[PDB]
Amino acid sequence: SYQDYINCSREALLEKMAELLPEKRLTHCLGVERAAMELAQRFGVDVEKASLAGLLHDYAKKLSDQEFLVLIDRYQLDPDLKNWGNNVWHGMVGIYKIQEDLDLHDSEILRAIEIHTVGAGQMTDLDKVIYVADYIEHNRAFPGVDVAREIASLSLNKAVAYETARTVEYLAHQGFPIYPQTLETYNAFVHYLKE
Amino acid sequence: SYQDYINCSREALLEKMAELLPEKRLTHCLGVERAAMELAQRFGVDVEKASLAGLLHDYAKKLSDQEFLVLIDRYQLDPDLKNWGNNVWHGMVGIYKIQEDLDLHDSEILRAIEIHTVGAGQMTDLDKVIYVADYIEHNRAFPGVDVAREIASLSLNKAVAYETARTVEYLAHQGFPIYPQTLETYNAFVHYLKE
Ligand SMILES: Nc1nc2c(ncn2[C@@H]2O[C@H](COP(=O)(O)OP(=O)(O)O)[C@@H](O)[C@H]2O)c(=O)[nH]1
Ligand SMILES: Nc1nc2c(ncn2[C@@H]2O[C@H](COP(=O)(O)OP(=O)(O)O)[C@@H](O)[C@H]2O)c(=O)[nH]1
Ligand SMILES: [Fe+3]
Ligand SMILES: [Fe+3]
Ligand SMILES: [Fe+3]
Ligand SMILES: [Fe+3]
Ligand SMILES: [Mg+2]
Ligand SMILES: [Mg+2]
Ligand SMILES: [Mg+2]
Ligand SMILES: [Mg+2]
Repeated sequence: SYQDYINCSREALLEKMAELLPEKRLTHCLGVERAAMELAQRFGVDVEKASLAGLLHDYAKKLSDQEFLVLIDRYQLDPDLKNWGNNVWHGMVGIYKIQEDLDLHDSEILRAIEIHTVGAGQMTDLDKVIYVADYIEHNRAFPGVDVAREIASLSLNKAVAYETARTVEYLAHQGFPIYPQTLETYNAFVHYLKE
Repeated sequence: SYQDYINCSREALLEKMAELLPEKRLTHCLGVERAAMELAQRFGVDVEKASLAGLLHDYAKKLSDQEFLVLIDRYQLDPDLKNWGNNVWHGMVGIYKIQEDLDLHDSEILRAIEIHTVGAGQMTDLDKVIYVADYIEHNRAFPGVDVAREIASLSLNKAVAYETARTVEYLAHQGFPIYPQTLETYNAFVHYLKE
């Protein structure tokens, strides 16, 4: 059960999240919970750790900038983090709010949430499952989500590769700054697109 | 005259380059020489340093992988350079071959050639002129070269921004590794696209 990792039941958690997140965002988290379970079954990852990390991954999506800045100071995180914003913060810094609220201390689950947006050069299979689940969950409708879904049915690594390449491409298309850890993921995984 | 910086005349240099480079590549270098002069006039850069750096920028385009690897060892350059290829090497490492052949020691000209492909987070106006001249020279015909030309008529910084964003975008589109210094340039300049 989820209470093996956090300080409340799944139902209690959903009630809490429903007050923290807009409906669309909670529906997304439920989609990621389901997609993570499916991916974990396929690729040999603990389904429960995957489901819980999937449900929790966007728990901190709505924290204020000021809240994130307070957390960076309090936990003495990389000071360069203050040069970024919610996109980087909600996973990389938001894990500390999840930990405070829910008594989440499992290192694997925390790491998977931490890097769910940007990835890393080295990712555990759990990390990859969350990173991909987030992108392919049933409620997502962006062009090429179908390609991502097909790839994810066959290869976890290639699915990470596809997502990271499409993300870097779109960030540059839009003219948005690219977090250096995002590039680390990109350069580590892009070769799988030849797979 | 060019002999103020190198060990031969412009005519002698062209004769040498014609044996080192395919016709198309030498024509490109001549295009960059001209474009660099125009940009330097517009943006307050020494026209002669610009023209010479423009002509020379792709001098090392055709060196073998083995030649580049020898230069990396000989000059004890960043050992990470061995993980890359001609795209990174021809400017970043090729400057040493230019220096050996032509007795080029001018630090400003060398730096502008060095970073002409990838840029840097901090670029001199000469660096920017070469970086942009390369992209917009008259022989270039790629989609959106017209946009780059228009921007370059107005703002050197915005032209760097446009080129770097389009390059990162295309590298991710194609699935090619992105050199970390390229990202440094991208993150430093992308804000100018709001200009
Ligand atoms: N500026 C910036 N945004 C990024 C980067 N990587 C991902 N993002 C964006 O962060 C946003 C949230 O991403 P993610 O956490 O994966 O999905 P979500 O929380 O379900 O929307 C998206 O718009 C991504 O494109 C980056 O390196 N830089
Ligand atoms: N793999 C890779 N290629 C790059 C990077 N930056 C630029 N290039 C490519 O290097 C090639 C040569 O670039 P450049 O020196 O600017 O132009 P050229 O020498 O006149 O063709 C082009 O195909 C660029 O897209 C990078 O970060 N990684
Ligand atoms: Fe997220
Ligand atoms: Fe999400
Ligand atoms: Fe070049
Ligand atoms: Fe060139
Ligand atoms: Mg994040
Ligand atoms: Mg993250
Ligand atoms: Mg180069
Ligand atoms: Mg270069």
